[PDB]
Amino acid sequence: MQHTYPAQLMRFGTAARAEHMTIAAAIHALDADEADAIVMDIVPDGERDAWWDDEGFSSVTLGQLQREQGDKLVSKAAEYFGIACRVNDGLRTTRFVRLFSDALDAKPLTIGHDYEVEFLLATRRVYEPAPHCDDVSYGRDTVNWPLKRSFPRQLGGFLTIQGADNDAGMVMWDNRPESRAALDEMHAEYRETGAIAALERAAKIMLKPQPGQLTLFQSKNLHAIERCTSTRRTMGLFLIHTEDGWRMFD
Amino acid sequence: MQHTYPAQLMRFGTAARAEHMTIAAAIHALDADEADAIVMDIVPDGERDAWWDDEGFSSSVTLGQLQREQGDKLVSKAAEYFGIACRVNDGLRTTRFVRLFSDALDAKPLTIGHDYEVEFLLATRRVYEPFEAPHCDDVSYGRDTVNWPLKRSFPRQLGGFLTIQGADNDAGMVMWDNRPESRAALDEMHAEYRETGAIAALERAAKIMLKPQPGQLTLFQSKNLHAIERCTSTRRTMGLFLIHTEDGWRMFD
Ligand SMILES: O=C(O)CCC(=O)C(=O)O
Ligand SMILES: [Zn+2]
Ligand SMILES: [Zn+2]
Repeated sequence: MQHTYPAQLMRFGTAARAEHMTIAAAIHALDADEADAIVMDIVPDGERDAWWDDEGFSSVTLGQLQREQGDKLVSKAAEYFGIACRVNDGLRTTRFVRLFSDALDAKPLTIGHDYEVEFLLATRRVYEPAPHCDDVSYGRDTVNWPLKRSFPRQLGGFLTIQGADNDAGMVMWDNRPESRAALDEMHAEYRETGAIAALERAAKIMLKPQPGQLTLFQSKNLHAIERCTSTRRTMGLFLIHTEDGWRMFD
Repeated sequence: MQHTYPAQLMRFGTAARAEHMTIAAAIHALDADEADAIVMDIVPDGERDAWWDDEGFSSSVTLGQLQREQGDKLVSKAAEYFGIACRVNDGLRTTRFVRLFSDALDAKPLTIGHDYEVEFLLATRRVYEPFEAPHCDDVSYGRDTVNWPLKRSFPRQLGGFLTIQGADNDAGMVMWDNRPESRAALDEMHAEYRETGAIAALERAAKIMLKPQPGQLTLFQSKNLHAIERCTSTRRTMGLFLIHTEDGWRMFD
């Protein structure tokens, strides 16, 4: 019997809906492709810092691991999976991770047929004063990347703990790059002209997550974090709905 | 003050020297290229079961198994290897076998790529059962040359294994005075003997035949080709490898 929370449901070029729902129901709305992003008021104002100082929080992300090639990919994978082995036991315990493992019966993503080892669960991110999309299969080194299945409804979930003075949010475009190369090419176009031609007439959503707000979104859509004037602290992970169930990783 | 143990020190083509030695002294002589293999009597007849039953072992992918993978299966097996090592090593750290070396040499687990330092697997227990191949061990010998991330060879890399139970056969170890240059050279010797029975270069090479007994620790330069004989009954050993890095002695399996 699960908590229920105010939620704003966003979809490209349609009016933002206001609803009130469980974490489970928001994630299922996303997974059914009935929303592009959903912003929920999760943590009451006097309780935010405790989610950050959660004892279970005591690095290398999948997105960083993905940018690596050749021997460097093998080495950085050793580091990524070695850290995950060290930290996930505590991470499982945090309030943040438990939102998802309670609501979905989610478990850490695992790799290996013969022994199953965990991806990293989640990270706390601090921002101090270019578009990407996240897809578990988008390693730069195609031939060596071992995750080949793309999940169309891959989700990002981040809880904002401390907002910036400028109330710097997140932009998402109705544009879903087909691979890492495709994203590298747009980067190239941005760092050669400053624009991405295709983003011009592309439908878009503006999000302004506040502290205590959990933002859930389809991460395959191109998106960017606005520049902050001030300290921004978030906690984040990603979700894919695999054949064995919901799996978390970051 | 360190225990000394009876030791046989072997060098190719020459009579074995008997010496009582500490673990550090045998390791230093190997690292100095003053011996090819040393066999030491470590654990007396009361106690061999205890070293195996050590709670540090309860409760693996080996580096040599990892080295056999290529491309995406290498990235995958390495996740398994390093993800597993961290579960298993806290216990292994504690085992009297591993302590034998970490006490003697101030050895630590080998780590990779230290911004974060994650551990290699420390060691293994090995059961060999009745079975109707010549290899060498060198941390650099990944089959997939471009993607294997440990590109430095250590010429004094050591293998160390304690025998716990010997086959009825008294199956032991042969080591030749031959050091293959890479994983491909070794792979070609495997192709050669499967098509030929023998290995052209081995009939010119001196060989040391070893028969280590329960309780005995065999330390040797693992870059020399070696092979364990066919066992008639179950044989049990515990093993790891050592390299002497700029930061000190490191242990991995
Ligand atoms: O466990 C043993 O008998 C020795 C195995 C071996 O070949 C090694 O130590 O590399
Ligand atoms: Zn993202
Ligand atoms: Zn060997």
